[PDB]
Amino acid sequence: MKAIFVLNAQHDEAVDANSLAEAKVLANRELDKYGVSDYYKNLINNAKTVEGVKALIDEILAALP
Repeated sequence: MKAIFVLNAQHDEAVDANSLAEAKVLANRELDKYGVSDYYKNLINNAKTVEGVKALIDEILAALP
């Protein structure tokens, strides 16, 4: 049944498990720091990927010149 090389990026002991939390926690505090609405922080909680978390703030911060 062997087919995938031992070293691979498919999965490992460390996974996105401990990443969305820090990503959401680091992005969420900035909202609280700025004092924006709580609707945006709730939306981050529903983020399905870090790129979605960082890219969502970029759109929100961009709308603030």
